[PDB]
Parts: sequence; C-alpha cells; structure tokens
Amino acid sequence: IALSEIVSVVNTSDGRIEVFGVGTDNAVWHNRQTAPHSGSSWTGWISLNGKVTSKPVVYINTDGRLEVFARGTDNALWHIWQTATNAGWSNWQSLGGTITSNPAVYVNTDGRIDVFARGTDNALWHISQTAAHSGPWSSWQSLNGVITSNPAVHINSDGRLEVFARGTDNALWHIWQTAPDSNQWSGWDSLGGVITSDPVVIGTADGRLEVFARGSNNALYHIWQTVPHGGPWSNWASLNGVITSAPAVVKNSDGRLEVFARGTNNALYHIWQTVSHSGPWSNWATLNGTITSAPTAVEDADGRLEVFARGTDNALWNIWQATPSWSAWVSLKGSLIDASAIK
Amino acid sequence: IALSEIVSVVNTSDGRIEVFGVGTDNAVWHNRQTAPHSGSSWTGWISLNGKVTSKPVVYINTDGRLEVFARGTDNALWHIWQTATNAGWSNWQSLGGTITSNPAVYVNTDGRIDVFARGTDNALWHISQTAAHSGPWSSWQSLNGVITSNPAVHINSDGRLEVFARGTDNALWHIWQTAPDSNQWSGWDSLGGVITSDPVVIGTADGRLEVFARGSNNALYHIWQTVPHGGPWSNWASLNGVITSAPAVVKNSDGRLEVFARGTNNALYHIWQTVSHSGPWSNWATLNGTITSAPTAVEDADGRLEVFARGTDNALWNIWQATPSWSAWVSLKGSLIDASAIK
Ligand SMILES: CO[C@@H]1O[C@@H](C)[C@@H](O)[C@@H](O)[C@@H]1O
Ligand SMILES: CO[C@@H]1O[C@@H](C)[C@@H](O)[C@@H](O)[C@@H]1O
Ligand SMILES: CO[C@@H]1O[C@@H](C)[C@@H](O)[C@@H](O)[C@@H]1O
Ligand SMILES: CO[C@@H]1O[C@@H](C)[C@@H](O)[C@@H](O)[C@@H]1O
Ligand SMILES: CO[C@@H]1O[C@@H](C)[C@@H](O)[C@@H](O)[C@@H]1O
Ligand SMILES: CO[C@@H]1O[C@@H](C)[C@@H](O)[C@@H](O)[C@@H]1O
Ligand SMILES: CO[C@@H]1O[C@@H](C)[C@@H](O)[C@@H](O)[C@@H]1O
Repeated sequence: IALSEIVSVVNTSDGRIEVFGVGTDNAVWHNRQTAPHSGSSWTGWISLNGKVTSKPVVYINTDGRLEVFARGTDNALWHIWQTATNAGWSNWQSLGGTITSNPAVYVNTDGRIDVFARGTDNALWHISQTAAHSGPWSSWQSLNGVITSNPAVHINSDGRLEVFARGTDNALWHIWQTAPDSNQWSGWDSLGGVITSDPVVIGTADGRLEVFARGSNNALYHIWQTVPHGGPWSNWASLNGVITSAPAVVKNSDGRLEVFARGTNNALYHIWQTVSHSGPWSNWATLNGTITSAPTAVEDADGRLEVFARGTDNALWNIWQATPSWSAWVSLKGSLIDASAIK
Repeated sequence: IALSEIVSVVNTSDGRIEVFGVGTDNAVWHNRQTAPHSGSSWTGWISLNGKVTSKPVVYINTDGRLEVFARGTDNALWHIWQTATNAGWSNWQSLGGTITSNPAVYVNTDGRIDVFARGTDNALWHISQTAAHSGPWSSWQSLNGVITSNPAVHINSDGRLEVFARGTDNALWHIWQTAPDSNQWSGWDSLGGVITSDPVVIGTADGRLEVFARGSNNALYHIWQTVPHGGPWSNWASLNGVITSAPAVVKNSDGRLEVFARGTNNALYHIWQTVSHSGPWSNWATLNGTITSAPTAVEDADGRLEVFARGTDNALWNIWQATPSWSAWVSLKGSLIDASAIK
C-alpha cells in the first residue's frame, strides 16, 4: 500500500477545521483552528489519551458531536466522543471486535454512524449506532469478501452507503446497501484494474461516486458511476503523474474535484478539474514542501481547500488555497507517527 | 406581511435546481434544470396536480427523495413525495389538521422531517415523520404561542431545530428544541423589534443562526446568535435600504451571506458580506428587472447564486451570479400565483 494519510480532518459544525493524529506516544491528539477562517491560528495539540494501533478516523455526528474511532492495543475497535457539540470529551470505550485495518466511517440517512473494518478472517465487518447519534451500538456483522487494503466508504445520492476496497487480485471491489439504513447489503462486485494504494471515494456535484487510486505504474487513476447512484461504472482512466503516497480527493467550493498526493521528489502535488465540475483535468502542479505522509485535504469555512501532511521533522504542516499562489507551509508542530494498520 | 416568495427551491441529489410554485389552476407545478450548471436549460413546467391554498414547500429527504407540503382546499396539510430519488411521484395524501399559515419544513438529525404551521388557535403546531424519511406520521402537537406571520425554521449547529415567527406585538419571537430530535421545546423568547415581513433564517459559515426581516420603516434588519447554537443574540442591526417585498438570504460558496429583495422601483436589489463570511456588508446594488414577487435565491452546483422571481407577465424569471455583473434575466415561462396563506 502506498504511504497513508497520517491525520483525519473535519470542518466542525462551528466552521473550524479540527485535525486528529497519533503521537509518538501512540495517543490520539487533536488541533483546532481558533477562528473559522483560512490562515487562523491553532489551539495547539491536545491529547485525547488512549493507545491506538491504527489511523484514527474522526466523524461528525448529525448533532455536531465529533467522534473518533481507532484500533486499540487489544486490537478491538475503540471510540471516544464529545459529550456536547464542540465541547468536552468522554472516556475511551471499547466496541469489541478484532480488526486488521484502519476503520472507515460514514453516517446513514437515519443519523446512525456505521463503522467498517477488516476482520481477522480478512472479511469486511461493520458495526453501527442503533439510534441517531446514540448508543447502544449494534453487534458486529460480517459483509464477507476478502480485502487487501483499508476500506473507503461514501453515501450514494439515493442514501445507500457503498464501501470500496482492494481485493486479493489487487482489483477495486465494492459492496452497497440494498436500501438506505439497511443491514441488508449487496453481493461483492469488481471494477477491475490493479491498484497500489487504498482507494479514495467522493460524491460528485451531480450525485455520482468517483473513485481514485494509485495504479501499478504509480500514476493516478479514476473511475465513476455513469449515472447518479447507479451503474454502469465507467472505464478506468489515467490522470497520469507519478505519486509516492495515497491520493486525497476533495471538492472545491464550486464543485470541481481536486486531488493531492506526494510526488517523486517528496513534494506535494495537485491536479484539478478546470472550467467546471465534470470539466477536463489540469496538468499536475507542485505546491513544494517535503512530506513524509500522504496529504489530507478539506474545505474550510471560507470555501478554500486546506491540506495537511507530515514534514521531515515529523511535525504536521498545513497549506491552504489562495488566489494566485497557495499560503505558506506552516508548521502546527507536534510529532506524528503513521499508525496505519495496513501499510 | 411584505410581498412573499412565489416559489420553493431545492438542490436535488443530482445537482440540479428544481423550483416549485402554484399555477393559475392552484395546482403545484415544478421545473428542473436539464444540466447541473449555471445557465442550463430547463425541463419546462410539469404539474404535480392537487389544489393548494398555501405556498408549497419542497424539502429533500435524507435519502434524496423530494417531498412537497402545502395547505389543501380543506385547510389540512397535504404532501406528495418522490417514490424514488429524482424519479416518479406519489399521489397527494392528507396529514389532516387545520392550518392558517404556509408550512415550514426542516429535517431532524434523525432523518425525520418536521413540518410547522400555524393552527386555528393561531398557535404554532407541528407534525413529523415517525421514522427516517418515512411514514407513518405523528399526531399533531401544539408548540403554543400566538403568531401573526408564517413560521421560518432552521437547524442549529448542535442539531436542535429553531423556529421564528412574528408575535401579536409585531416582535420577532422564537422557540427551539431542548435537544436534537426532541418533541420537547423551549418557551417562546422575544427578540423584539418590529417586523413587517415574514422572517428568513440561515445558518452562518461558523454555525450561528442569523435572521433577516423587513422593519417598520421598510429597511432590512438582521440579528444573530453571538455564539454557535446559543445565546445571547446580538442587537438588531439595520442594513438600510427601502424594500417592497420579503427578503431572501443565501450563503455564497465562500460563506458570505447575500440578501435579495425588491426595491421601490420594483427592481431586484441585493447586498452582501464583503471580504469574508461574517465580514462588513456592502452597499445595496441593483440587479434590474421588474418583479412582482419576493425573490428566491439558491446556490447552484457550480457554486453560483441563482435568483428566481415572478415577472410582470406572471412568468418565473431567473438571473445568476456571472463573473463581472450577473447574467441577463431569462424567462422560465409559466404563470404563477401568490397562494401564500398569510399576506
Ligand atoms: C484508554 O485505554 C487505552 O486506549 C484504548 C484505545 C485501548 O488501546 C486500551 O487498551 C488502552 O489501555
Ligand atoms: C468475493 O471475492 C473475494 O473477495 C473480493 C473482495 C476479492 O478479494 C476477490 O478476489 C475474493 O476472492
Ligand atoms: C516547506 O517546508 C518543507 O516541507 C515541510 C512540510 C517540512 O518537511 C519542512 O521541513 C520542509 O522544509
Ligand atoms: C388531490 O387532492 C386535491 O389537492 C389536495 C392538496 C387537497 O386540496 C384536496 O382537497 C384536493 O382535492
Ligand atoms: C390537530 O389539531 C387541529 O389542527 C391544528 C393544526 C390546529 O389548528 C388545531 O387547532 C386543530 O384542532
Ligand atoms: C408566548 O406568548 C404568545 O406568543 C408570542 C409569540 C407573542 O405573540 C405573545 O404576544 C403571545 O402572548
Ligand atoms: C428583465 O425583464 C424585466 O424583469 C422581468 C423579471 C420581467 O418582469 C420582465 O417583464 C421585465 O421587463
């Protein structure tokens, strides 16, 4: 697997970016913008404690409360959650299980967080809240398959969760709810190709899933639903380049997709749709830096992309999107590790 | 009450704007962009039939299905829904009650649509889906108060619904859920002022409610939460102008608020936050035309504002936020009436 993202990031319900990563102590730490604008100062790193053995994944409940999922030292899924929106945190609590990947997390149309992770059998498993933004949690449940990457999940424009992963043949595979909120899932299906990164999935401005992944020649590839929330999918297409990390995809404030990834000189590169969403793609361009993780990208409250990546000093660095050139690479300090359960 | 909005507008799950209005036959008609882009052509007007006696209000269920609420000729609340996302429509069905205002509609954090309408006692009443995006519906319940305008609803950044309506003293009042999804609401709180239009409410880029209304001198006023999802509120602040309709507010793609209203010469006027969201407001500027309703504004899938208003020929007209100085007005044809239950 190509080098992973090292933080999970969200724009919170009060328009501040909040970033979560794993320290050299194997605890989860978070850092938050003090103001809801590009170029804001940062709180600085605060520990949520714990001892984790995967990438932490943050998700926002439908009531705005942040919730973090990660594998623990006992290999169970653990979580920790804000007890009120943007306020204080609970203690860490186990959700049991024994998992062998990073979690992937999404919310159902009924407000129930659904968490996906690989099992000891190498199947995809899932567990979910039984009520909107609320425990108790369900029991684990298998979705079978046998997968060789961390999973990625997104919602279709008809409300059906759909999960993506690399299979034993190194192809992109997927599986989907048969109906919104449903514990009844489809059978596994294959989209072919050969991929050398975790896949990353996004919903387009016109309601279609689009999936990006590094290919066997280390170029960036993508593939998409041809109609909203349905098949057929397209043929694989190449966006070229050569990337030395997992790709990260985000939607600009005007709908245009943009993808970020480490280049072969360890600098950050990006490529974007031009003209409009679903428009033709640009040439790759550099944003400089020397980075030691995959980048992570998010839209801030001013409608600008912000990217995060670990530096040569093992600190987290940040850069954001401005008219002619981007911002400075700015250090948020800290000392992060790649705790990804599959590397 | 100042002259109302004539259509209800929504972004569909496949990135097209869809507008809903009442025809000269008192049936609900709709028109949809053919393409998810600014300046797209339109399907043309299609009837949903029925016979309504309020402004119709569309809302998108969390599974992507559109649903329209309107008062019927029997003064009850009626609704009609898509049977599949962006597909065919149900028959009209009654939710009963007797209502004396336009409905206001919002979704709870648990995916259950809540509908609010003034009752025969001039209290605010509500009815909701009992499950996520699904019937059956609840019994009617009173949220008390005595109100003299149409209600407006939005969700807080902590997931609590909040409703605004003018009171018997002509002040802006409000009530809120004590917790997300709850049927337990607060008492009516006065935010004072004297308002001469329905209030409009929006959520800011940093998670605060902000309310706009015409005041006693026909100026535009606004008031806001000073902290995300909490009090205290600011004082009322004038945005000046002299407006001859209800105002409509929308958020740009970069978070800046922009308000639209009819001026004294019956043209469309607007005013916007400059620099960034929550920044200082512009001067009023005209967008020309001659309109016979309040405008309705929405962001399209390219991140551009689109405004709709009835024209002198009773057709619906459109203008959108093109680079230099906005598009030309284009007619979408049709023949619309103002069916608002309170005028
Ligand atoms: C809070 O508890 C600590 O962190 C959790 C995430 C688990 O790894 C547990 O075994 C460890 O003791
Ligand atoms: C269902 O098929 C099994 O699981 C898929 C996810 C792939 O790994 C495939 O090659 C494997 O045999
Ligand atoms: C712009 O700065 C460059 O890239 C950062 C991400 C850091 O690795 C730093 O040490 C390096 O000089
Ligand atoms: C389909 O039913 C028609 O429209 C409804 C919205 C009601 O006004 C009803 O009385 C009328 O007959
Ligand atoms: C269900 O209750 C009925 O409808 C409500 C909306 C109110 O108008 C009430 O006075 C009336 O009795
Ligand atoms: C709760 O109090 C009732 O409702 C408010 C909205 C006001 O109209 C007030 O005059 C009335 O007595
Ligand atoms: C731009 O055109 C002007 O405004 C439109 C909204 C229509 O009312 C039209 O008749 C009028 O002349």
